[PDB]
Amino acid sequence: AAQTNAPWGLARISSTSPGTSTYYYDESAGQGSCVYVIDTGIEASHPEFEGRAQMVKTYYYSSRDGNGHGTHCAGTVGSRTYGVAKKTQLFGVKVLDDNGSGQYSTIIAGMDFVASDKNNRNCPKGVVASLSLGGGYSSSVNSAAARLQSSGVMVAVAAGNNNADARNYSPASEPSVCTVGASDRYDRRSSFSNYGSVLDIFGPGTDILSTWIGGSTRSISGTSMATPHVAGLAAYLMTLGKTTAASACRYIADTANKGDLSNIPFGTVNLLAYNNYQA
Repeated sequence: AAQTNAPWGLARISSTSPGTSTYYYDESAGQGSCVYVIDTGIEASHPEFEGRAQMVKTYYYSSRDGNGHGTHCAGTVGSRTYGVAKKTQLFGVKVLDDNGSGQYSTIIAGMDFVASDKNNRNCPKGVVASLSLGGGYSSSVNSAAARLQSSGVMVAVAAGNNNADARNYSPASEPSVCTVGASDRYDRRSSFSNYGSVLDIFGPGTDILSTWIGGSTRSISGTSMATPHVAGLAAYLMTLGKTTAASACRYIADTANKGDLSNIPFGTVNLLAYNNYQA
């Protein structure tokens, strides 16, 4: 399938070259997979979600996304126009308040919630969790992400926006999850993207157009935007039967575009997420 005039990041993930604007992908489109977006919530009523998004948990007075960040990330996972996996089921877990902040204890509870809640959902092709969040190093936060991954969920986490080594941030520094850095439309490391040995993969993260609250759209930048590209890609590849939750990060790294990014520091992988779809 071909989506013309797609956001640059979608075009990038199905291309061996930067500078194109059509997204190519298998029509299965993540059907039968599920992606949890652990964030500020999701505006499930947005027409871009086509009824495929729902809130399943909040730790606050509302499950509504009063911020926009979670809606944007969910849109990159699975919205009809802005999403990688256009037929996946999206589940919102609101661990971040409407200012975008959340206590680590609430974030940990949200991860353990997903590990159990997947047993209440129909996801025959597999389960992914997208975590566009993080703070300073915490062994307990890393351990929660490790448990979620161990439970059979492909966990994708943002590397962080400190232009520094991700070893000092969590859950970015957890070895067993998929830590995602950000690139721009010219295949440069995004100027804010963290780096280091713990990174597994880069995805599009600078000037990413997606859904926003109020039934709107907007373009924003961050490793928070790269993460859902990888989460959606994992769901898409699991639906195709090409990988599993336990091995999807390594498979994405195996099949990535290699050596094509600039300003990647020595010792950080030079790997850009790629669907290898042959139309």
